[PDB]
Amino acid sequence: NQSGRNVNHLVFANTSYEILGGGKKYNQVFMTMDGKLKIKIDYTVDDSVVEGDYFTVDFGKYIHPGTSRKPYRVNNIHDANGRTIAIGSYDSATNTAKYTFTNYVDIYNNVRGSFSLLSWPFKELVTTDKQSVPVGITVAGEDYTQNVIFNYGNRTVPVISDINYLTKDFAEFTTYINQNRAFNTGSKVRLSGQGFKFTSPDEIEVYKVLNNSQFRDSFSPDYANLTQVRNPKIIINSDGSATVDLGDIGTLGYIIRSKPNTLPDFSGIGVLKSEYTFTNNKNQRDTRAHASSIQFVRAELAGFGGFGGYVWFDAAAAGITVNLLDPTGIRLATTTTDITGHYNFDNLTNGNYLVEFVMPEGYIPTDVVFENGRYIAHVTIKNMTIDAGLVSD
Repeated sequence: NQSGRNVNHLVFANTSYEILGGGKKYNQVFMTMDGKLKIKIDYTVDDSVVEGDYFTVDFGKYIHPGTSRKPYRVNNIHDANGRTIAIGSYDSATNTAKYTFTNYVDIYNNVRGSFSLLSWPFKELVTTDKQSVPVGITVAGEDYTQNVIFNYGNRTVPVISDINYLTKDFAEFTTYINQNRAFNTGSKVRLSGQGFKFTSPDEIEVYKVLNNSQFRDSFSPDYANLTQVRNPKIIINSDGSATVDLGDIGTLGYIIRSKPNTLPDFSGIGVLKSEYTFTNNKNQRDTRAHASSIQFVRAELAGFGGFGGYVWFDAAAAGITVNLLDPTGIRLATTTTDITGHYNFDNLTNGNYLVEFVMPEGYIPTDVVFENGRYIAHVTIKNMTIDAGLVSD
């Protein structure tokens, strides 16, 4: 069921891409040098659009909003003064963001603006370095396509590693061993990091390649078709690091898929490195290493919050209109109290909201304010209980 109608045909938009990161100079998204695809949308909305109406952004087959951090989300659209024009929600199943217009469009005419999204490719689709992909998206029912070259910087070296993705609890770390296919003995791999911790060998899996084609450049390999080691010699060190003992591998190539835990209340730059120590072709000890850094963006890692409460007559107050507002007074959502006088709003992005309780004619409450039969309370979400007692005037 819908809050409004599909108004793609009523939203007139122009879209463009900007390559960000360390690969700007090369016209490539450098996936290991902070690279990302920025999508910029300038838009006009027809005056016939009302609150609840929505337009869509279909991200197509190759990219998704957000970058390295899951779950993926889109932001609400605002005007120059921070008033919410549309609520943003993302569905991962269809790879589509929907923007539901607020009562802004009913207050203002000639609604104009622009918003931007940071995007990343699907590493299972965009697999190869220097691969030029037709990044085709649909904005307000209108297709936009531009070729974008992606590069992960996969080298035929003893050791290279990358962070596949990051969640609030863990990251997936991909380590490639002996892509150069040199004769190696006494091969040991050490996995360590800042903001990360290993607690069990269960969060590390070891795979053996049949040939170099299984070394996917995107560092998100096809694990279902890789040969997993049944007996991986894994030891969890006291410092929180882990050591994978591959043994005498010869010319064999290995993939290590690890899931290090995030440290609670960690702030700053997360680091994951793989240290590969071994004995080479000519019986000499060698050590190679590679490190990956990642920003712990809290707002892009936090799930979703919500709040609720009871409304009563100082007896439960049923069917009282409760509006969810942004701090500027724009309505984001509406509800009513149930038979027990309970209301709630869930799946809200972190930040500040206003709760508006609509008073029945001739009723008053009892910081908080009361204006023209409307009791407004401030709420911060990072649950929370907000109640309202009703008294006769």
